[PDB]
Amino acid sequence: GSGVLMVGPNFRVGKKIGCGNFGELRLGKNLYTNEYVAIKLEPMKSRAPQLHLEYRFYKQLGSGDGIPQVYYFGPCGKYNAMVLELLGPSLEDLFDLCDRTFSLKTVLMIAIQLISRMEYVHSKNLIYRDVKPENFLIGRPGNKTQQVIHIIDFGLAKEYIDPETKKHIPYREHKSLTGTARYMSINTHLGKEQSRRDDLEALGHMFMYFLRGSLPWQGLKADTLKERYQKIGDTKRATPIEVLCENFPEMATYLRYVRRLDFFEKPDYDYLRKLFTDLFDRKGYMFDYEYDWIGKQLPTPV
Ligand SMILES: COc1cnc(COc2ccc(F)c(F)c2)cc1-c1cc2c([nH]1)CCNC2=O
Repeated sequence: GSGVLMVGPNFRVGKKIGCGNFGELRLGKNLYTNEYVAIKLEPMKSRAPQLHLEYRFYKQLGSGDGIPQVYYFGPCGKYNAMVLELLGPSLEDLFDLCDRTFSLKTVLMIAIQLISRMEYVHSKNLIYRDVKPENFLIGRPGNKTQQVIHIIDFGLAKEYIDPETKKHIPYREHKSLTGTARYMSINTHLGKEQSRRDDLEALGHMFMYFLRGSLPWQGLKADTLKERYQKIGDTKRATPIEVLCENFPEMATYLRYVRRLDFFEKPDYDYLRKLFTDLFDRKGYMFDYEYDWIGKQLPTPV
């Protein structure tokens, strides 16, 4: 017939964008509004579905600061598709663009926003569980949120507050490891159920990754994922916070605070934000959204 893929009544499906995926993320256009969007695709033949309830997570998160807007969820040929707001490049893309190292001012502007971002997710009874530079995207040049750090991909998310009982999920171990090893909390490595603290510790590992240029357990390889996970975990436990965060006292304080959080414990997000805003003010920085990548040549979907 037409040979063109449509999602819903108005979404024309475009070229696939980004790296990785393998066809799962495509540029799209809302023909009714003449606006571009991002379209996430999942083969209806999938072994491990995630799309539909991620969509539900996007709904639960509702409209929120730094949360991409979701417009549609529906069948598209042999895929299920989720149409959402198109954003800009990820922190990982930007990191490469900035020669794999961010200034403290940039990391703090990022950290302050992400603690709030994670607190928001947590306020909706969800724990993220997929912290990494690739899942944090800036907005688009012009759609006035380009300086806002957004959080995407809630495929590994989980409700940590049982909706009926209204109780925190029970503690338990023997959870299989799947997340990204480089940033995961030490407890995640131990096979323990993840909770709020774990999202915050992963953020800490990522902040240090940005500040140092790399993490000390980063190049560990093994004959089995399980073994790699075990080596990385061993090195994380074997690297003293004071050493990992040398030259960044606030980061060391942030990190050991979260590392010491109890499984059920609500993090003191205000306390964590203040560690960074006080530092920010002390260094004489001004929160003006002028990241290290500002002025560089940024990548694009279109
Ligand atoms: C909110 O959904 C998105 C919205 N906008 C963009 C930006 O697309 C770009 C592509 C190339 C550019 F060079 C670029 F600058 C931007 C990306 C996403 C996105 C969502 C997901 C992923 N990516 C990969 C993993 N799982 C996801 O759920």
